[PDB]
Amino acid sequence: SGFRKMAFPSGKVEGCMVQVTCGTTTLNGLWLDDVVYCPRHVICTSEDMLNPNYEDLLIRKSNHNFLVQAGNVQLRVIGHSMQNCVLKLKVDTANPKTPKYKFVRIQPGQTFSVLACYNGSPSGVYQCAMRPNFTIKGSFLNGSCGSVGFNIDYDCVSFCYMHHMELPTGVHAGTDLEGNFYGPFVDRQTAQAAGTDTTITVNVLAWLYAAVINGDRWFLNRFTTTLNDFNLVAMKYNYEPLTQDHVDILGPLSAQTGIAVLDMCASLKELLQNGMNGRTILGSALLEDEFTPFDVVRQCSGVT
Amino acid sequence: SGFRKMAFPSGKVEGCMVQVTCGTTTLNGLWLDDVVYCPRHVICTSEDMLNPNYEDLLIRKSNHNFLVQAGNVQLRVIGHSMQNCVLKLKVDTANPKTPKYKFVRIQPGQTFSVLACYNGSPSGVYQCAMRPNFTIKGSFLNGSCGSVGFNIDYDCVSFCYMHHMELPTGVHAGTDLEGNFYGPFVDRQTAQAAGTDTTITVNVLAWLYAAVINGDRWFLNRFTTTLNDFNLVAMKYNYEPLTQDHVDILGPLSAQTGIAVLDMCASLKELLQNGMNGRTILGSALLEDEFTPFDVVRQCSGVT
Ligand SMILES: CS(=O)(=O)c1ccc(N2CCNCC2)cc1
Ligand SMILES: CS(=O)(=O)c1ccc(N2CCNCC2)cc1
Repeated sequence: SGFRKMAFPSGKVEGCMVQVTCGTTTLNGLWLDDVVYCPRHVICTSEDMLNPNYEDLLIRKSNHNFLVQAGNVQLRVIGHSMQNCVLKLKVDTANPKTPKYKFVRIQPGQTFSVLACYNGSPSGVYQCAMRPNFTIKGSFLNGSCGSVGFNIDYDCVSFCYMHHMELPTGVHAGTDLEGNFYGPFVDRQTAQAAGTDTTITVNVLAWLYAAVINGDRWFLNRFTTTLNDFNLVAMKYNYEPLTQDHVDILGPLSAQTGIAVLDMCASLKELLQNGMNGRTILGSALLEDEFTPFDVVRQCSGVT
Repeated sequence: SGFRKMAFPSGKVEGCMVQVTCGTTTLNGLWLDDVVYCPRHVICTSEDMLNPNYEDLLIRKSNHNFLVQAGNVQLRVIGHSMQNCVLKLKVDTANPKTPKYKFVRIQPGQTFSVLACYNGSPSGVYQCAMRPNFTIKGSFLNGSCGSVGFNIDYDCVSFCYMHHMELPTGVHAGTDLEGNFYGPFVDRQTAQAAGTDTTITVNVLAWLYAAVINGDRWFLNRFTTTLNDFNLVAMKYNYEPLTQDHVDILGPLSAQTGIAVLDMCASLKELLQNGMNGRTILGSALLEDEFTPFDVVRQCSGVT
């Protein structure tokens, strides 16, 4: 028993991290097969970031200007290309530690682990969620660009995020591994304000199910609600609307606990309206939304 | 910027996890050099756990009764011995993935990462603290025994914990890698109640410093206090007493932020007396105590 914010074991991704330097900029790259992926802003100086023309800046770069180092050994760059906001550096050596992998573009509400790196060296691993406004609340200092987000299914790593930017509000923006930003963000140092950071309702309900499974049951009430009634309260509290797809996804947690999804919605509704009253749920004084229903099932069953 | 509960990259420890089976029990082992370390309760049936005599149970076991599997390959056991509450299984093959390592016994308040494993397979990584009552609040299902806690200093892994027990209250107990339990706990299925789970004051202060560095400054007040005055309030709120050693340890955070340690103590004192008033600090509605001052410095500087 016990319920923790857990990240995937990072070993498979650690074997892919490399350091990429272009001029005076050093950031992280992801080495899979004979390609190194990194943010295209590696070619920008701090000055260029204010209004960069990436195609024009890239013309002044040749293969030998991209310095790729894996551990303390240099990789030979034999090609380079820009795909959206990522650069793909073809190297002459396939990464011997390349795991089975996929590139996936996640939806808001989905969680993933981030391996924060500096100079191609992993420093830490944490668990995140793609917010409904397409930002992530990460922990990234200068030099962390190119650090990646991923999920693991047994032995296959699905890479879903690459770190690019920090908005003026301290929240983070990045791309999938095809170089397309999540949300409306651009790799330019300009006014980019995030939209409403709503709460991921289906994730909160999943976490309330985890709480019940782990013994924290004080919040369970004698009420029920409907999807429409619940959603009126959810809109008022800046919670994402709950759909029948979400109810279907919570089905196994409902079955395991014997608590109908709409009953849990009514408990959540009273928690929103009454507050926690100084109490905690799974050691938290607020409603946690960075566990998906899949995460709750995985952690509560022990998927390796 | 941004501040996350971060675990160390788990790769170096993943390469050490093996599956140990003795009779009908399968749990995790840690393979370092030619020794596999695992909880000695691997020799117990669920019935034996009620009142086990480990020396007597171990007499009925031979080297060939301990089945050690690393990946899908079997290791040959050429010796076995009991050291406190851990079994050391000598194998004929040194782990080729053995990192540089130390065995350390941590003090309460110290944090570490746990690589939760099942059947010798890593399922997740999370960050923990040794509580002042010598329990840990982990996430461990049946089959997780033998999962380990560690800290990494560049390339050296300091193993500090091995999971053994879950108390009837759902909190966890375990040993250092010499087999000595943290706290008064024993590897027997009997009434073992934990003492007071007090808050790790020096860790809360470190985290308030992290909050200031990351822009969350609402809680800073116009007051100061003394160690003795602060400690009177800390005792009342079940917080650990703050010592001059703790003040010394917070010195670099005080220097970086320009906020004297005793001033931060006065802010913490008002947070204890007034509460959060529905506000959050670093996305938390309660005062976080599972970041040491060292962790705050490491995360805020980018140590890899
Ligand atoms: C606006 S920001 O803080 O997200 C940001 C600003 C600058 C950069 N650099 C790219 C690498 N070359 C140096 C400049 C990257 C991100
Ligand atoms: C009291 S408890 O839940 O912490 C616990 C109970 C039993 C066990 N087993 C050891 C391995 N063999 C089967 C029994 C381990 C821990």
